[PDB]
Amino acid sequence: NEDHLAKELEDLNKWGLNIFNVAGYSHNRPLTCIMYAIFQERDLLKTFRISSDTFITYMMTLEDHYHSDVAYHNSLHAADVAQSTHVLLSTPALDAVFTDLEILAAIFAAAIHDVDHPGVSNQFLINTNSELALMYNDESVLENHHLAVGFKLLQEEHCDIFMNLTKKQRQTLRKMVIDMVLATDMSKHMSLLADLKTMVETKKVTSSGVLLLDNYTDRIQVLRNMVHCADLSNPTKSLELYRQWTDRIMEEFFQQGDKERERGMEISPMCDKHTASVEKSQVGFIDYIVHPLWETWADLVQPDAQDILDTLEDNRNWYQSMI
Ligand SMILES: CC(=O)CCCOc1nc(Oc2ccc3c(c2)CO[B-]3(O)O)c(Cl)cc1C#N
Ligand SMILES: [Mg+2]
Ligand SMILES: [Zn+2]
Repeated sequence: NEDHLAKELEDLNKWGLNIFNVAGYSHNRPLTCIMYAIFQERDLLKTFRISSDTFITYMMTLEDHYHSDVAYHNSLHAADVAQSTHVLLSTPALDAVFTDLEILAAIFAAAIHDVDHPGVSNQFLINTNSELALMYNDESVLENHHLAVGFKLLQEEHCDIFMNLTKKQRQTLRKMVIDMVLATDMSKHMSLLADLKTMVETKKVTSSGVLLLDNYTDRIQVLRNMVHCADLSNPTKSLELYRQWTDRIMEEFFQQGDKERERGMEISPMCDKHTASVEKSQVGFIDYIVHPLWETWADLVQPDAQDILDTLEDNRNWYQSMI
Protein backbone atom coordinates (compact mmCIF):
# COMPACT_ATOMS: atom_id res chain seq x y z
CA ASN A 1 0.00 0.00 0.00
CA GLU A 2 2.69 2.48 1.11
CA ASP A 3 5.25 1.08 -1.38
CA HIS A 4 2.65 1.22 -4.19
CA LEU A 5 1.81 4.86 -3.41
CA ALA A 6 5.54 5.74 -3.30
CA LYS A 7 5.99 4.08 -6.73
CA GLU A 8 3.17 6.22 -8.23
CA LEU A 9 4.72 9.36 -6.67
CA GLU A 10 7.97 8.71 -8.61
CA ASP A 11 6.10 10.56 -11.43
CA LEU A 12 5.21 13.60 -9.21
CA ASN A 13 7.00 16.04 -11.56
CA LYS A 14 5.86 14.29 -14.79
CA TRP A 15 2.96 14.80 -17.22
CA GLY A 16 0.61 11.84 -16.95
CA LEU A 17 1.09 10.88 -13.31
CA ASN A 18 -1.63 8.29 -12.66
CA ILE A 19 -3.77 10.28 -10.19
CA PHE A 20 -6.45 7.51 -10.28
CA ASN A 21 -3.92 5.04 -8.79
CA VAL A 22 -2.85 7.74 -6.28
CA ALA A 23 -6.51 7.99 -5.20
CA GLY A 24 -6.66 4.18 -4.84
CA TYR A 25 -3.48 3.82 -2.75
CA SER A 26 -4.31 6.90 -0.57
CA HIS A 27 -7.85 5.62 0.29
CA ASN A 28 -9.68 8.18 -1.85
CA ARG A 29 -7.70 11.22 -0.66
CA PRO A 30 -5.82 12.21 -3.87
CA LEU A 31 -5.96 16.01 -3.28
CA THR A 32 -4.49 15.91 0.26
CA CYS A 33 -1.89 13.30 -0.80
CA ILE A 34 -0.73 15.04 -3.98
CA MET A 35 -0.71 18.54 -2.39
CA TYR A 36 1.43 17.32 0.54
CA ALA A 37 3.77 15.64 -1.98
CA ILE A 38 3.95 18.81 -4.12
CA PHE A 39 4.54 21.15 -1.13
CA GLN A 40 7.33 18.92 0.28
CA GLU A 41 8.88 18.59 -3.22
CA ARG A 42 9.00 22.40 -3.74
CA ASP A 43 10.00 23.16 -0.08
CA LEU A 44 6.82 25.29 0.19
CA LEU A 45 6.14 24.31 3.83
CA LYS A 46 9.68 25.41 4.80
CA THR A 47 9.74 28.57 2.62
CA PHE A 48 6.35 29.88 3.83
CA ARG A 49 6.67 28.39 7.35
CA ILE A 50 3.61 26.14 7.19
CA SER A 51 3.47 23.29 9.73
CA SER A 52 2.57 19.79 8.48
CA ASP A 53 -0.37 19.80 10.94
CA THR A 54 -1.79 23.10 9.61
CA PHE A 55 -1.33 22.08 5.96
CA ILE A 56 -2.82 18.59 6.38
CA THR A 57 -5.76 19.96 8.44
CA TYR A 58 -6.64 22.56 5.74
CA MET A 59 -6.16 20.10 2.85
CA MET A 60 -8.35 17.43 4.49
CA THR A 61 -11.10 20.04 5.09
CA LEU A 62 -10.75 21.35 1.50
CA GLU A 63 -10.98 17.79 0.13
CA ASP A 64 -14.08 17.15 2.31
CA HIS A 65 -15.76 20.17 0.62
CA TYR A 66 -15.40 18.49 -2.78
CA HIS A 67 -18.53 16.41 -3.50
CA SER A 68 -17.88 12.66 -3.55
CA ASP A 69 -21.20 11.93 -5.34
CA VAL A 70 -20.33 14.05 -8.45
CA ALA A 71 -18.61 12.09 -11.25
CA TYR A 72 -16.04 14.61 -12.58
CA HIS A 73 -15.86 17.77 -10.42
CA ASN A 74 -14.63 16.04 -7.26
CA SER A 75 -11.26 15.98 -5.40
CA LEU A 76 -9.65 13.69 -8.04
CA HIS A 77 -10.08 16.44 -10.68
CA ALA A 78 -8.75 19.06 -8.24
CA ALA A 79 -5.73 16.83 -7.49
CA ASP A 80 -5.15 16.31 -11.24
CA VAL A 81 -5.25 20.07 -12.00
CA ALA A 82 -2.93 20.86 -9.04
CA GLN A 83 -0.37 18.24 -10.14
CA SER A 84 -0.61 19.41 -13.79
CA THR A 85 -0.11 23.03 -12.65
CA HIS A 86 2.92 21.81 -10.63
CA VAL A 87 4.38 20.32 -13.84
CA LEU A 88 3.66 23.42 -15.98
CA LEU A 89 5.37 25.68 -13.40
CA SER A 90 8.59 23.66 -14.00
CA THR A 91 8.56 24.01 -17.83
CA PRO A 92 12.18 24.91 -18.94
CA ALA A 93 11.11 28.07 -20.85
CA LEU A 94 9.74 29.55 -17.57
CA ASP A 95 12.85 28.74 -15.44
CA ALA A 96 13.44 31.41 -12.74
CA VAL A 97 10.57 33.53 -14.16
CA PHE A 98 8.04 33.20 -11.32
CA THR A 99 8.50 34.06 -7.65
CA ASP A 100 7.92 31.63 -4.77
CA LEU A 101 4.66 33.49 -3.98
CA GLU A 102 3.44 33.09 -7.60
CA ILE A 103 4.26 29.34 -7.47
CA LEU A 104 2.39 28.99 -4.14
CA ALA A 105 -0.58 30.97 -5.50
CA ALA A 106 -0.87 28.89 -8.70
CA ILE A 107 -0.81 25.49 -6.98
CA PHE A 108 -3.24 26.72 -4.28
CA ALA A 109 -5.54 28.20 -6.96
CA ALA A 110 -5.56 24.84 -8.79
CA ALA A 111 -6.34 22.95 -5.53
CA ILE A 112 -9.38 25.14 -4.66
CA HIS A 113 -10.57 25.94 -8.22
CA ASP A 114 -13.64 23.65 -8.17
CA VAL A 115 -14.33 23.28 -4.41
CA ASP A 116 -18.02 22.68 -3.52
CA HIS A 117 -19.04 21.98 -7.16
CA PRO A 118 -22.72 20.93 -7.36
CA GLY A 119 -22.19 18.99 -10.64
CA VAL A 120 -23.99 21.48 -12.93
CA SER A 121 -22.86 24.35 -15.19
CA ASN A 122 -23.08 28.12 -14.65
CA GLN A 123 -25.83 28.26 -17.31
CA PHE A 124 -27.93 25.74 -15.32
CA LEU A 125 -27.64 27.84 -12.13
CA ILE A 126 -28.45 31.04 -14.07
CA ASN A 127 -31.50 29.53 -15.83
CA THR A 128 -32.84 28.00 -12.56
CA ASN A 129 -32.48 31.34 -10.64
CA SER A 130 -30.07 29.80 -8.10
CA GLU A 131 -29.02 31.67 -4.94
CA LEU A 132 -25.41 31.57 -6.23
CA ALA A 133 -26.39 33.14 -9.59
CA LEU A 134 -28.33 35.86 -7.69
CA MET A 135 -25.34 36.53 -5.38
CA TYR A 136 -22.85 37.05 -8.26
CA ASN A 137 -25.13 38.58 -10.97
CA ASP A 138 -24.67 35.57 -13.34
CA GLU A 139 -20.93 36.46 -13.63
CA SER A 140 -18.48 33.56 -13.11
CA VAL A 141 -21.07 32.15 -10.67
CA LEU A 142 -19.38 28.90 -9.64
CA GLU A 143 -15.82 30.28 -9.93
CA ASN A 144 -16.72 33.09 -7.50
CA HIS A 145 -18.24 30.43 -5.23
CA HIS A 146 -15.11 28.25 -5.38
CA LEU A 147 -13.01 31.22 -4.26
CA ALA A 148 -15.46 32.06 -1.43
CA VAL A 149 -15.32 28.50 -0.01
CA GLY A 150 -11.55 28.02 -0.57
CA PHE A 151 -10.68 31.28 1.23
CA LYS A 152 -13.25 30.91 4.07
CA LEU A 153 -11.84 27.47 5.02
CA LEU A 154 -8.52 29.21 5.89
CA GLN A 155 -10.35 30.78 8.88
CA GLU A 156 -11.21 27.33 10.36
CA GLU A 157 -9.27 26.09 13.42
CA HIS A 158 -5.63 25.19 12.55
CA CYS A 159 -6.28 25.84 8.83
CA ASP A 160 -4.57 29.20 8.04
CA ILE A 161 -1.74 28.00 5.77
CA PHE A 162 -0.86 31.64 4.89
CA MET A 163 -0.44 32.87 8.50
CA ASN A 164 3.36 33.39 8.21
CA LEU A 165 3.24 35.23 4.85
CA THR A 166 3.79 39.01 5.06
CA LYS A 167 0.79 41.37 4.77
CA LYS A 168 1.73 42.37 1.20
CA GLN A 169 2.33 38.69 0.29
CA ARG A 170 -1.12 37.72 1.68
CA GLN A 171 -2.81 40.59 -0.22
CA THR A 172 -0.95 39.84 -3.48
CA LEU A 173 -1.52 36.06 -3.26
CA ARG A 174 -5.26 36.69 -2.72
CA LYS A 175 -5.39 38.79 -5.92
CA MET A 176 -3.43 36.20 -7.97
CA VAL A 177 -5.53 33.24 -6.73
CA ILE A 178 -8.73 35.14 -7.64
CA ASP A 179 -7.30 35.88 -11.12
CA MET A 180 -6.32 32.22 -11.72
CA VAL A 181 -9.59 30.69 -10.43
CA LEU A 182 -11.70 33.22 -12.41
CA ALA A 183 -9.56 32.27 -15.45
CA THR A 184 -11.17 28.77 -15.33
CA ASP A 185 -14.52 30.38 -16.33
CA MET A 186 -15.08 29.42 -20.01
CA SER A 187 -16.68 32.87 -20.59
CA LYS A 188 -13.14 34.36 -20.32
CA HIS A 189 -11.55 31.75 -22.66
CA MET A 190 -11.43 33.81 -25.85
CA SER A 191 -10.06 36.92 -24.07
CA LEU A 192 -7.36 34.84 -22.30
CA LEU A 193 -6.34 33.15 -25.58
CA ALA A 194 -6.25 36.54 -27.39
CA ASP A 195 -3.88 37.87 -24.69
CA LEU A 196 -1.78 34.66 -24.91
CA LYS A 197 -1.49 35.05 -28.71
CA THR A 198 -0.38 38.70 -28.24
CA MET A 199 2.39 37.62 -25.82
CA VAL A 200 3.51 34.88 -28.27
CA GLU A 201 3.63 37.42 -31.15
CA THR A 202 5.77 39.82 -29.04
CA LYS A 203 7.77 37.36 -26.85
CA LYS A 204 11.28 38.18 -25.58
CA VAL A 205 13.69 35.23 -25.17
CA THR A 206 17.16 34.94 -23.57
CA SER A 207 20.27 33.25 -25.05
CA SER A 208 19.61 30.11 -22.96
CA GLY A 209 15.98 30.07 -24.25
CA VAL A 210 14.00 31.40 -21.26
CA LEU A 211 10.91 33.64 -21.54
CA LEU A 212 11.29 37.25 -20.32
CA LEU A 213 8.32 38.97 -18.61
CA ASP A 214 8.68 42.74 -18.09
CA ASN A 215 5.69 43.53 -15.82
CA TYR A 216 3.07 42.02 -13.46
CA THR A 217 0.37 42.02 -16.19
CA ASP A 218 2.46 39.73 -18.45
CA ARG A 219 3.25 37.40 -15.50
CA ILE A 220 -0.38 37.04 -14.32
CA GLN A 221 -1.65 36.56 -17.92
CA VAL A 222 0.73 33.59 -18.32
CA LEU A 223 -0.33 32.23 -14.88
CA ARG A 224 -4.05 32.68 -15.73
CA ASN A 225 -3.50 30.76 -18.99
CA MET A 226 -1.39 28.09 -17.20
CA VAL A 227 -4.17 27.11 -14.77
CA HIS A 228 -6.69 27.26 -17.64
CA CYS A 229 -4.43 24.91 -19.62
CA ALA A 230 -4.13 22.58 -16.58
CA ASP A 231 -7.93 22.61 -16.16
CA LEU A 232 -8.31 21.69 -19.88
CA SER A 233 -5.43 19.14 -19.79
CA ASN A 234 -7.42 15.83 -19.93
CA PRO A 235 -7.22 15.49 -23.76
CA THR A 236 -3.41 16.02 -23.69
CA LYS A 237 -2.82 13.05 -21.33
CA SER A 238 -2.16 9.44 -22.37
CA LEU A 239 -5.27 7.90 -23.98
CA GLU A 240 -6.07 5.44 -21.14
CA LEU A 241 -6.20 8.36 -18.66
CA TYR A 242 -8.12 10.65 -21.06
CA ARG A 243 -10.80 7.98 -21.66
CA GLN A 244 -11.39 7.70 -17.88
CA TRP A 245 -11.84 11.50 -17.65
CA THR A 246 -14.22 11.36 -20.61
CA ASP A 247 -16.33 8.65 -18.88
CA ARG A 248 -16.62 10.83 -15.75
CA ILE A 249 -17.49 14.14 -17.49
CA MET A 250 -20.19 12.53 -19.70
CA GLU A 251 -21.74 10.88 -16.61
CA GLU A 252 -21.95 14.33 -14.97
CA PHE A 253 -23.19 15.93 -18.23
CA PHE A 254 -25.97 13.33 -18.67
CA GLN A 255 -27.04 13.85 -15.03
CA GLN A 256 -27.50 17.60 -15.73
CA GLY A 257 -29.45 16.74 -18.91
CA ASP A 258 -31.77 14.51 -16.85
CA LYS A 259 -32.34 17.41 -14.41
CA GLU A 260 -32.98 19.80 -17.33
CA ARG A 261 -35.45 17.34 -18.95
CA GLU A 262 -37.56 16.77 -15.79
CA ARG A 263 -37.68 20.56 -15.10
CA GLY A 264 -39.00 21.14 -18.67
CA MET A 265 -35.90 23.13 -19.68
CA GLU A 266 -33.95 22.94 -22.94
CA ILE A 267 -31.21 20.30 -22.59
CA SER A 268 -27.66 21.73 -22.82
CA PRO A 269 -25.06 20.69 -25.46
CA MET A 270 -23.50 17.23 -24.85
CA CYS A 271 -26.03 16.55 -22.01
CA ASP A 272 -28.86 14.64 -23.77
CA LYS A 273 -27.94 10.96 -23.18
CA HIS A 274 -30.39 9.73 -25.87
CA THR A 275 -28.92 11.70 -28.80
CA ALA A 276 -25.39 12.92 -27.86
CA SER A 277 -22.20 11.29 -29.18
CA VAL A 278 -19.26 11.12 -26.75
CA GLU A 279 -16.74 10.88 -29.62
CA LYS A 280 -18.10 13.82 -31.67
CA SER A 281 -18.26 16.00 -28.53
CA GLN A 282 -14.58 15.43 -27.70
CA VAL A 283 -13.41 16.10 -31.29
CA GLY A 284 -15.49 19.31 -31.38
CA PHE A 285 -14.25 20.31 -27.91
CA ILE A 286 -10.61 19.72 -28.93
CA ASP A 287 -10.91 21.57 -32.28
CA TYR A 288 -12.71 24.71 -31.04
CA ILE A 289 -11.28 25.10 -27.48
CA VAL A 290 -8.48 22.78 -26.30
CA HIS A 291 -6.20 22.67 -29.38
CA PRO A 292 -6.22 26.44 -30.05
CA LEU A 293 -5.22 27.01 -26.39
CA TRP A 294 -2.49 24.34 -26.25
CA GLU A 295 -1.07 25.21 -29.67
CA THR A 296 -0.64 28.81 -28.45
CA TRP A 297 0.85 27.61 -25.14
CA ALA A 298 3.26 25.38 -27.09
CA ASP A 299 4.34 28.40 -29.20
CA LEU A 300 5.00 30.43 -26.01
CA VAL A 301 7.19 27.73 -24.37
CA GLN A 302 8.63 26.11 -27.56
CA PRO A 303 9.81 23.30 -27.73
CA ASP A 304 8.79 22.29 -24.15
CA ALA A 305 5.14 21.36 -24.92
CA GLN A 306 5.91 19.40 -28.13
CA ASP A 307 5.05 15.92 -26.79
CA ILE A 308 1.92 17.31 -25.06
CA LEU A 309 0.60 18.86 -28.30
CA ASP A 310 1.46 15.66 -30.25
CA THR A 311 -0.52 13.62 -27.68
CA LEU A 312 -3.48 16.04 -27.98
CA GLU A 313 -3.53 15.72 -31.79
CA ASP A 314 -3.16 11.89 -31.66
CA ASN A 315 -6.02 11.62 -29.11
CA ARG A 316 -8.15 13.95 -31.28
CA ASN A 317 -7.67 11.73 -34.35
CA TRP A 318 -8.25 8.52 -32.34
CA TYR A 319 -11.55 9.82 -30.96
CA GLN A 320 -12.54 11.02 -34.46
CA SER A 321 -11.90 7.51 -35.86
CA MET A 322 -14.24 6.04 -33.18
CA ILE A 323 -17.20 8.24 -34.29
C1 LIG B 1 -12.35 14.80 -20.57
C2 LIG B 1 -12.44 16.30 -20.66
O1 LIG B 1 -11.67 16.90 -21.37
C3 LIG B 1 -13.51 17.01 -19.87
C4 LIG B 1 -13.28 18.53 -19.83
C5 LIG B 1 -14.43 19.19 -19.08
O2 LIG B 1 -15.60 19.21 -19.92
C6 LIG B 1 -15.97 20.33 -20.61
N1 LIG B 1 -15.94 21.51 -20.02
C7 LIG B 1 -16.29 22.66 -20.61
O3 LIG B 1 -16.19 23.82 -19.89
C8 LIG B 1 -15.62 23.70 -18.65
C9 LIG B 1 -14.24 23.55 -18.52
C10 LIG B 1 -13.66 23.39 -17.27
C11 LIG B 1 -14.45 23.40 -16.13
C12 LIG B 1 -15.83 23.52 -16.26
C13 LIG B 1 -16.42 23.68 -17.51
C14 LIG B 1 -16.42 23.48 -14.88
O4 LIG B 1 -15.33 23.37 -13.93
B1 LIG B 1 -14.14 23.21 -14.61
O5 LIG B 1 -13.18 24.04 -14.09
O6 LIG B 1 -13.70 21.93 -14.47
C15 LIG B 1 -16.74 22.63 -21.94
CL1 LIG B 1 -17.21 24.10 -22.74
C16 LIG B 1 -16.81 21.42 -22.61
C17 LIG B 1 -16.43 20.23 -21.94
C18 LIG B 1 -16.49 18.96 -22.60
N2 LIG B 1 -16.54 17.96 -23.15
MG1 LIG C 1 -14.58 25.08 -12.79
ZN1 LIG D 1 -11.96 22.35 -13.23
